Amino acid sequence: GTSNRDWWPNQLDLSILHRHSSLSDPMGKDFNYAQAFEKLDLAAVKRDLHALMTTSQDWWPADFGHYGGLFIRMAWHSAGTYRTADGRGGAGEGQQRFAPLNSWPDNANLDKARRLLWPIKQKYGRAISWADLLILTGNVALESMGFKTFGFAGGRADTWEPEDVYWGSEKIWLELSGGPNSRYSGDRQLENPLAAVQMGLIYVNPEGPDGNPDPVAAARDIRDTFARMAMNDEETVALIAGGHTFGKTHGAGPASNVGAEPEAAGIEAQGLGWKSAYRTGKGADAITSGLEVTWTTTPTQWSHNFFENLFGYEWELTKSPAGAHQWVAKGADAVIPDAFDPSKKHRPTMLTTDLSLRFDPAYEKISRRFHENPEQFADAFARAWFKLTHRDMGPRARYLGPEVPAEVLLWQDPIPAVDHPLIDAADAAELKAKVLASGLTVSQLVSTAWAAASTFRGSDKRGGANGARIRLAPQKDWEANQPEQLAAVLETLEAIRTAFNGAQRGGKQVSLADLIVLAGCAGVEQAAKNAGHAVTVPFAPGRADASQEQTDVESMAVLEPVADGFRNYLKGKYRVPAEVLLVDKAQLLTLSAPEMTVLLGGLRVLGANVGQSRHGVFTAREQALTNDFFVNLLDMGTEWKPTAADADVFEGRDRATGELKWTGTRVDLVFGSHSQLRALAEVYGSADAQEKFVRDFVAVWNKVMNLDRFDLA
Amino acid sequence: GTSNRDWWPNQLDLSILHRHSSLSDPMGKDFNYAQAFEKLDLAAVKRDLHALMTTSQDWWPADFGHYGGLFIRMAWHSAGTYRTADGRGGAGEGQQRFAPLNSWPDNANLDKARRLLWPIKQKYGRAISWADLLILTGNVALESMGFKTFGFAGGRADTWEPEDVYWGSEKIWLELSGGPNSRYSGDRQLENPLAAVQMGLIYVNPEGPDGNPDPVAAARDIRDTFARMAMNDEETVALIAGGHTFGKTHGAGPASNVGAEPEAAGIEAQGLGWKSAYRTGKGADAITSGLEVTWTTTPTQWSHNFFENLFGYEWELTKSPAGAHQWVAKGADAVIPDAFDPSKKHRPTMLTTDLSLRFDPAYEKISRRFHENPEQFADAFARAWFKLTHRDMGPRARYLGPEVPAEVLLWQDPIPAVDHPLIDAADAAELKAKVLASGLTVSQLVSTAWAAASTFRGSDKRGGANGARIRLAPQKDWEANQPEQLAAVLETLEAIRTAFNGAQRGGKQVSLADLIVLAGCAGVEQAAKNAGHAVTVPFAPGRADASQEQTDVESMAVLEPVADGFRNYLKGKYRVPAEVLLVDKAQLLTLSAPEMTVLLGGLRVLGANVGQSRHGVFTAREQALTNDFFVNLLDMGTEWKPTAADADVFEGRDRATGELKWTGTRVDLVFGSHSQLRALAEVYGSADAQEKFVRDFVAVWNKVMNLDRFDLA
Ligand code: HEM
Ligand code: HEM
Ligand code: NA
Ligand code: NA
Repeated sequence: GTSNRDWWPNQLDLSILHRHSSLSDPMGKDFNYAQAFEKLDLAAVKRDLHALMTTSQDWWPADFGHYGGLFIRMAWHSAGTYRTADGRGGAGEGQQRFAPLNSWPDNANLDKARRLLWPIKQKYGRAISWADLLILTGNVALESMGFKTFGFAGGRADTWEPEDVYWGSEKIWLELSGGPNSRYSGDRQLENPLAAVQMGLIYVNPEGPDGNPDPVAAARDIRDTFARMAMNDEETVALIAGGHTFGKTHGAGPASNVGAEPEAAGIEAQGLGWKSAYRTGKGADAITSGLEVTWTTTPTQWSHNFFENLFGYEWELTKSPAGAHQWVAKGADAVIPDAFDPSKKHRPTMLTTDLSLRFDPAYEKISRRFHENPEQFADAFARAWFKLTHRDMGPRARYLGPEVPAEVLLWQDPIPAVDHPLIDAADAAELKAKVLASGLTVSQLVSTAWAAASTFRGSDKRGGANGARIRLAPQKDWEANQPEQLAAVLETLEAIRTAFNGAQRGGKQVSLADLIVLAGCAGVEQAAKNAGHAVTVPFAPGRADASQEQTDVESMAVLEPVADGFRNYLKGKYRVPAEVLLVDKAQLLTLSAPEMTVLLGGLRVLGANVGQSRHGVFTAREQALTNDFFVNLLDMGTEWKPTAADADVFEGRDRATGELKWTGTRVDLVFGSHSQLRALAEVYGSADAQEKFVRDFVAVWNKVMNLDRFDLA
Repeated sequence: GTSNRDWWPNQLDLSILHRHSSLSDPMGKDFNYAQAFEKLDLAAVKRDLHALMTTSQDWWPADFGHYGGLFIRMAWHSAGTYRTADGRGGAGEGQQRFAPLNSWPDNANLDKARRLLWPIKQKYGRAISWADLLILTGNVALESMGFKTFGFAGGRADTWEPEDVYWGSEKIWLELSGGPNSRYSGDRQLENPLAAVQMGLIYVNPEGPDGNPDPVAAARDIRDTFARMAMNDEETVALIAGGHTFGKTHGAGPASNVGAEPEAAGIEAQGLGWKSAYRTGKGADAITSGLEVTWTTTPTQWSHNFFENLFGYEWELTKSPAGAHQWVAKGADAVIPDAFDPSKKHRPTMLTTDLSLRFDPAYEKISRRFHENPEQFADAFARAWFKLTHRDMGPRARYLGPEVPAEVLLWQDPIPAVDHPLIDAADAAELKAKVLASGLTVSQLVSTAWAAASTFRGSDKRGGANGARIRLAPQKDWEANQPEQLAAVLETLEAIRTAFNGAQRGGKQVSLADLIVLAGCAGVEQAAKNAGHAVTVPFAPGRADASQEQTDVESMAVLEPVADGFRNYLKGKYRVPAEVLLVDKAQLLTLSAPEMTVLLGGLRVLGANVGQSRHGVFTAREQALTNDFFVNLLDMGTEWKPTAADADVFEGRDRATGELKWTGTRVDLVFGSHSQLRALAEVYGSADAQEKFVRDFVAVWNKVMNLDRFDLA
C-alpha cells in the first residue's frame, strides 16, 4: 500500500508529536503509576527475582545454572541506548520490548531474558512496570552474585508504542562506516545525536572499529560513545570491567545458523526470534554475538578476576567458532569453567574492547588502580551502575520506593529543598506589579522566562526553570540566551527580589527561579492587556535556586539550544532543515502540533526572537498578545520568495504592488506550507479566534513553565 | 532516518487505530461542531459565496469571469474519492485539503479553488467546516448559474490529519495498468476496494483506458468505477453531462511546463502547487489536465447544450496543445466562447469519456431521453449531485440546517421515526430476565447482537443495529451470520417482544432492533455472572425497525463481512493476511488497539465464533466473561506450530509432554506475536486484571452497540 511517506519522503512528520495519546494506552485516563508502585511489595518481587535466577527453563537453559549474567546484560542494554545529545533512549520507558530495539542485533536473545520475566510481571501486574522490572532484575542479579548495589528507584511508567528516535540513516543492519549513509565523516567524527558506531549496536563493535581488532583504536570509539552516554573514563572502565566480571558471550557455531530477529519472525514464534539451527539452538550451543569469551574463573560470583586476567597474561589474536575476532591468554592453563559440562575447562579469553582497558594509556592507569585497589573498583562500579540505570529518570522527586540512595549526586542536577514559607497569591500580585513598574519590557520578561523554562526535555526530564540555572555558567553565556540582555534583566529581578525578601517576616522569601517565571507571567499579562484582554496567568511557586557547584557545566552543554524555532534561532547551518528541528524541539517540550503552533505564533508577536530579528514578526503591534502572526501569514495578498543572498530567508511582497511587507525564515513559513500545520494556523487566524488564541497561548505558556515541576506531581 | 516501516515493511500497522486523538485536534475537548453550525447564518455564507463567484483574483483569473465551473469540479472531486467497498473516501471529512489527495494529479489546481475560499472560511470560522464549505460552494456555484439544487445538509466536522486509506500499490503517479503493482488482473477486473483506474485519478482516464481514445471501451471503465462509487447508469450519465454543462478544461501548453504538486513544492509556494512556466502560468495560459475542451456555448449558465452538441455533431480525434487526445466537432462553426478574449470563438469539443455517453448503447438510450426531455435531466442531476455529495454522511439524523431535503431516499438506509414511549430501566430489566428465561444461551445472544451491530463502519457511517436489518434480506442470509441459527434466535426474541408489547399501556412498545441489542446485553451480563461479577451493561433504547421496502438489497451487499476477526471468520482465501483484515475492521468500527484487544479476547470466550469453531477459544469456562484468552495465550508452557493441513491454523501443545491444548488462527496468535499487541495482551493477562478486563469489555461492547446512534449524539 503506497503511503504519504513513500510519495513525499522528505515531508515533515508531525505524527511524532501525537504519540502516546490516550488512544494507544490500555490504562485508564486516571491511572497513576507512582501510586501503584508505592503499594507494590518490592521485597516480595525481589525474592521472586532471586528465585528466578537459578530456575533454568529448558527452552533457554541458564549458563552455569544462573541467569545473572544474561539479566545484567539485559538491564545494561536497556539503559545503554541513552544519548546525552537529545536525552533520547535509556531504560526509562521500557522501549527494549518494542521495535526496533527488541530486534536490534545487539539485543539478540534478550527476548529470552524478557520472556523469563513474564511470570513475575504477570503476578504483580500494573504495580511494577516492565521498565522498572528490567532494571530491578539487573540489580537483583548483581546482588544474587555477591555485589552490593548503590540503590534503586522505581517510577519508570510503561509506554505502549515505539518512541520516534533517529537511530541513524543506514538501510543495512550493522553497516560498516563509509557507506552511502555513513554516520562517520572526517577524522572518525560520529554524527550528532548518535551514540553508537554501527546501526543496531549499543556502543561499539566488540571485534574493534569496523571489525578491525586493534584495542587502541577500539578505545577511541569506547571513549567517544561512552562520553556521548554521559560517562567519563573512570565510569567507563568501572562499567566494562564490572559487567565482564560476570557471565559469558555466545558464539558456538556459525552465525548463518541464526534466523530471523523477532520483528521478522513467524507468528508461531510468539514474539521471540534468532531461532538457531546449530545443534540444539540453545544453552551449550547458543549463538548470540558470535564471540565465545568467558572472562573469569567464577562467572556467577563477584570477584577481582577480570583485572587479574587482563594484566596477568599476554594475549593472542584468535577466532571464535563463528569466525569472530577475540583474544586468548598465551600459555595459560584451562582455568575457566564451562557453562554446561563440568569435565571441560577453558583458557582465559577477552574481547578487543576488553583489551582497550589495558592498551589505551589513560584507561590503563585507571585499570591498574582498580586492580591494586579493588574496593575502589567496587565502589566506582556500584555508582556507575546506578548512574547508567537512572540517568534518564529526571529529578530526584520522581524516584520512588524504599531503596532510593540518600546521597545527592552531581549528575542528577540537584535542586535544594525548600525550607521556608512560599509566596501566596497576594505576594505574587505585589511582585508582578513591581516587575511591571521596573521598566522591564514584555519582550525582555517573555524572552527571559522562555529561555529559563525551555531547556526542559521530556526524553530524560533534564532542564527547565527550576534551579535558576539560567543565572549560572554555562546557561548565562549561551548565545541563544542573549547574554548581555539576560544579565540586565537578571540584575533588575535580583534587586526586586532583595527588596521583597528584606521586607518579609517569618522566614518567607522568593527564589530567583520563581521570580523569573513570575516575571514572565507578568509579561504575558501585560501583553494581553496591550491587546485589550483581561487575562490572569497562573503561577505556581516552589522552585529553588541551585548553586554553581550543583551545576556540572560540561553536562549542561548538551542542553544548549543550537536550534530554537520558537525564538527563530539557528546557531549555524545544519543538514537538517530548520522546520525539522522545530518539530524536534516541540517533541522534547512535550508539545502537540496545535500547542506548538499557538506558542510559536504568540512568541513571535511578543518579541521573543533572538537579536530582535524581524523575521516572522508579522504584526504592527509588537508586544501585544494577538493572533496577528496567523492572520498575516495566511493573507493571500502576499507572495513569498527566497532571497538571492540566503535561500533560507524569504521575502513576502504585496502581490499587486510588489512592495515588501515581511520577511520570514523556513520556521515561520512552514505554518503556511505544510498542509497539517496550515490547517492549524487557519483555526487561530480566523475572525472568531482572537479569544481562543489568547487563552490557548496562556495554557501552553503555563504548561512550559511547569514542565519540570515534579515536586507538585 | 531509517524507521520501523523500512526495516519490517510487512509488519502490521496499528498507528491507523490511533489517529484523530485529542492531541492533534486544535478545538477544545468540548467543541461540538453541530452546535456551531446550527448557529451559522447559512444565508449570509451563501451570499458571500455568490459574490465570490464573479470576483476574479489576479493570481488565478476566473474563466469567463465566473469561478462556478472550477468550484463544481472541486466539490465533485471532494466527493468523488468515495468507494462503496469500504465506505472510505468521500467529502465527509474534508480530506481534499490533506495529503495525498491535495496533491493527486486529478486534483491539480483545486489548490487554487480552496485558497479562493479562505476569506469566507476565515470570516465564519469554526461555525462552517472546510468539509461542509467545499460542498456548499459547489451548490452555490450551480445556483448562481441557474440550476436548482435538491438541497444541502451541513454537519461534516473537520478532521486534522490525513486518513489512512489504501489507494493502490503503484509507486508511480498515474501508472498505466499491467505494471508490477497493477490494480487490474484477469479480464480488466479492478481489485477491491479500489474505485479508480489509475493511481491519482478520481474515476477514469479522460483520454480513454490507459490513454487509448476509444469511447466504447472508456464506457466500460466509467460504468465499473461509478458502480464502485454507488452510482447506476442513469445517475452516471446525469452527473457527467450535468458537470460538463459548465466551465472548461485547461491544456494551453505542454505539460512539461508544470512544476511540483503541493506536497513537493517549495516552502515559498505556501501550500499551492503545479506552478506553470507556460506564459503567464494562469488564466488564458492555464494548464491543469492537459486537455483543452469547452463543452457548451454558455459555460457559466445551466442549459441543455451538452447533449445538443453531443448528438448534433460528428466528432473527430485531435490533440490539445499539450498533446492529449480529445475530440472536435466536424464541420462546425466557431460557436463556443473563449474564456478571456471576447473577440475569439471556438468549435465544440469533447472528451473521449463524454462520447461514451453517446457510443455505449445503454448510455445512449439514457442520454437520448435526457436530450429530448431536459427537465428529466435536470431532476436526475439534482438528485445525483445530492447523493454524491451526501453519500458518506450517514443517517439523516446527522443532517443539519435549513436546506435538508424532506424526501427520504432509499440509499440513505432510512429508519422510521419513533412515535411511542420508550422502555425504561425497569422494563429493560424485565426484558433481560425474560430473554435469559427463554433458554437462549450466552453464545447465541452475544453472537446475534454482534452480528447486528458490527455492520457499522465509520468511514461512511452506514450499518449498525438500528433498523433491525439483520432480520431482512440480505443480512439474514449472510454466511457469517449463521442463517439457520439466526432465524431460530430471532423467532424466540420476536415471541418475547410480542408478549411484552401486548401487555403494555399507553402506547409503550419495544422495537425488535432494541430488543436484539438488549438481549446481547443480557448475554454479556449473564457471562459476567457466570464468572462471579455483578455488572450492569448499559443500554439505550430508541432504535426502530426498518422494512424490507426501505432496504436496498444490492447496496447492502457491500456491508457483508467477508473477514471478521472478531468471530474468527474468513469467507475465503485472500491475498491480505487475516491480521491485516482484523485491524481494518477495527478501524471501521472506530476501535483503538486496546479496545480491539479486549473485545476480541472477550468474544472468544463468550462463544462468538462462527460455526462454534474452537480456534482461539482458550478457556475451559466457555460462556463466562473472564480474561482466560490472554492468560492462556501468553503461557510460555505452550508451544505453537502451523498444521500440515493448513499453514494458517496453529496447534498449541504443552512444551514438556506434547499434549494438544488448543488451536488458533493467525487472528488469535497475532496477539502473542506482534510486539504492541502482546504488550496490550499482557495488561489483560495479568493477575490483577480480571475486574479491569470485565469493565473494559462492557465499555467497548456498549460502544459497538451504540456506533450508529446519532439520534442520541
Ligand atoms: C565496550 C563496551 C562493551 C562491549 C563491546 C560489550 C560487548 C559484549 C558482548 C559482545 C557480549 C556477548 C553477547 C553474547 O554473545 O551473549 C557481552 C556480554 C555481557 N556484557 Fe558486555 N560489552 C560492553 C559493555 C558492557 C557493560 C557496560 C556491561 C554492564 C555493566 C556489560 C555486561 C555484560 C554482561 C554481564 C554480559 C554477559 C552476558 C551473559 O552472561 O549472557 N558489558 N558484552
Ligand atoms: C467520466 C467521468 C469524468 C471525467 C473523466 C472527467 C474529466 C474531467 C477533466 C479531465 C476535466 C478538466 C480538468 C482541467 O483541465 O481543468 C474536468 C473538468 C470538469 N469536470 Fe469533469 N469529468 C468527469 C465527471 C465529472 C462529474 C461527475 C462532474 C460533476 C458533476 C464534473 C464536473 C466538471 C466541471 C465543472 C469541470 C470544469 C472545471 C473548470 O471549469 O475549471 N465532471 N473533467
Ligand atoms: Na530518554
Ligand atoms: Na468515507
